[PDB]
Amino acid sequence: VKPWLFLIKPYEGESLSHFLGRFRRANHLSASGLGTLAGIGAIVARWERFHFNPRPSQQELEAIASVVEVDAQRLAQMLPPAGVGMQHEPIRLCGACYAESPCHRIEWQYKSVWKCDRHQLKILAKCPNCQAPFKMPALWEDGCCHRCRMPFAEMAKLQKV
RNA sequence: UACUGCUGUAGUGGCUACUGAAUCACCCCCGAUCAAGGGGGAACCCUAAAUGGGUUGAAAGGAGAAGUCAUUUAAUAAGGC
Ligand SMILES: [Zn+2]
Ligand SMILES: [Zn+2]
Repeated sequence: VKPWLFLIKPYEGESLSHFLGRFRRANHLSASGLGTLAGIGAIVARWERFHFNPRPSQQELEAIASVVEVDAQRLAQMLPPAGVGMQHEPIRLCGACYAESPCHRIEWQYKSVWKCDRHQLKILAKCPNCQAPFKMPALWEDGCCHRCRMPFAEMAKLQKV
């Protein structure tokens, strides 16, 4: 037998925040706990809210790669590519893309993205029924608005075309 | 993708202008303050006594200029290049 963890395979276009949240919820860890295990401290707790004041470094991502067992390049593929500007707030979601695959796309957080290219829908910045801003992607235990308990996949037919 | 209203000077701040008091070193009065001192008293000592004269709290100085660090505050940003 060899040391192991509840590994999670990353999605396509998922966020670093959402992937780390899924990794934590499948390992019953905590942001401080994940950081301490990785060896980088509370920096992880920062990444879950997209505060990349000092962009996630190559070392700070290799240390994560050692723990979550995902290749460092595959890790960088959930951060915005070098030079692309993202908004850490508000957290934005497309209902149809969540119904297709239950994840949060880092591409939704780009400053330049307002339309889902494969759904032709104006992506959502707040819950379309109760105007409740979405939580951090790592905090999505499941696909529902916290205040109104409306499933994320449902919101697809409330969001405008 | 930004976010707003539910807000009365209402609370709390800042700035300017005119104003209230002290404007002193023992006390009081008149005066200047980019200049200015003048006068009038008290107490004590000396002095028998003479505004006779004296005393009526002490210290220290290397400045200018330019950067930098630190702390705090505030605005902005979601990295910055
Ligand atoms: Zn979509
Ligand atoms: Zn809601």
